[PDB]
Amino acid sequence: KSYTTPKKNKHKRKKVKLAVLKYYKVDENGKISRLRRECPSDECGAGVFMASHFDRHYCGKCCLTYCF
RNA sequence: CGGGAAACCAAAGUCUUUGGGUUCCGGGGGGAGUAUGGUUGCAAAGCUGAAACUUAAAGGAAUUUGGCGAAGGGCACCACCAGGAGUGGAGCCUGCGGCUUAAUUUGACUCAACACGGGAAACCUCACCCGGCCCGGACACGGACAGGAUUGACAGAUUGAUAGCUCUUUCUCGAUUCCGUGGGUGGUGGUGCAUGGCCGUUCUUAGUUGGUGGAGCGAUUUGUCUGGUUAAUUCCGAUAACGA
RNA sequence: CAGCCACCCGAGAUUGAGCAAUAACAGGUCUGUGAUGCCCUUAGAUGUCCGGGGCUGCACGCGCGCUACACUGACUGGCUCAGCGUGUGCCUACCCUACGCCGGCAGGCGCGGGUAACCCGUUGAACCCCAUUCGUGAUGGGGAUCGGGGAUUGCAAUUAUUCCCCAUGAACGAGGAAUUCCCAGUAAGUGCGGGUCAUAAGCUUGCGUUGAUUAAGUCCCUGCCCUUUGUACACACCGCCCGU
Ligand SMILES: [Zn+2]
Repeated sequence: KSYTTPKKNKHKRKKVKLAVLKYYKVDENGKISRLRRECPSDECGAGVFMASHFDRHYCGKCCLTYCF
């Protein structure tokens, strides 16, 4: 029920639509162009990408941060 | 002998196998030996004496535990005598009550609670408190679908932590899930005055019970006792009791 | 008669302990359990989990225990005698120690033994015995309180976990009313094992050494059991029942 102390809500992940639009760029030619840097770790595959931050990228379940 | 409901009775006997003669007197218990009327008396008060109403009991005899401010016995170093060590007085450890505390968690209060719960706890113990995350809400019904129902986290504000528990920021797991209702699980939450089991105490004292038979209409009683002995209802013995 | 006492012979002419009848307590345990009825909670938890704290906090009152008040003694050396036991784990990592060095000390590294009458271990235990110092003085009694330093256990010792070394040296002069336990290897003075245990016993249960004074009785006190008697009680005296 409603207690005296406030409670922060859980991390409700907002649904993002048409994410498959935002992975590759499509031109008149059939050659694709990836928009994200690829993770070279052997735990994940070659189809996964990295996170899109504003300073540096971030891998998936590998949780490895690579600088420049 | 006989009789009675039995205590008991040579009369309370000679009584359904009722009948010797003759006076007074009682028909559940209260109201009530009261009111009125008469009568007797100096007075107090004696004699005769109802009804209305109310109740399903009031009473008599007698056996077993019960309870005595009744009597008589027996046993016990958790009772005493004669003694030994002592405790209670001093300091320390432990437990309980009280005060105090955000909390100082709780049960047990004469034997039969207080170094007890196998309780000598720094953290787990923990059942108590200040605080924050994980779900360990199974399974069904109805909303959302592989285009995503969510878990897993990094320069920086942040408790407490590099628990991403949040907020800047999105690849990662793919139908294993999120949401409302039934329902389910977990609970050192409450009730031992609902219990089961276990244990303690009366009691570790020496006390219980049938079979046959005797007595009484019967409940019931003797056996299980006046006495002697023993740690002992342990034996002996007097004895309608023998055998267990 | 049941049996009792003393004596001779003979190891013992009463060694100790386990279970312990019918019936009953509103005795204790829902905090031993996945034994459990009902009730409460269940996502923002009364479950679970983590960090830290508190069960230990003190004007005070009570019960089990330990050390003492000393010369029947304290201190310092030497002599010499035991028995129950225990000892390397499913989860699991905490086993018992001989032997040679370092250090006054607790403790530190290697060489080993034992899955056990094999190794610790002939468990060289304490009390006791012998010889000096001390001399009735709150004193070499008593060791509370406390300061500094050094080690082990563990992630963490502060509200000293514990141990060791040096200082500190209070109360206490055999204790009021009251009260506990005990008849022979008994009480008592002493030590050693087991449980608790990561470090650990002023507690409990066992083992062993030295080892007595008094009693072979009673119902006075404290309780229990039984017989006789009385009952207007049978919810049983916490009973029944009279009157304004
Ligand atoms: Zn990767």
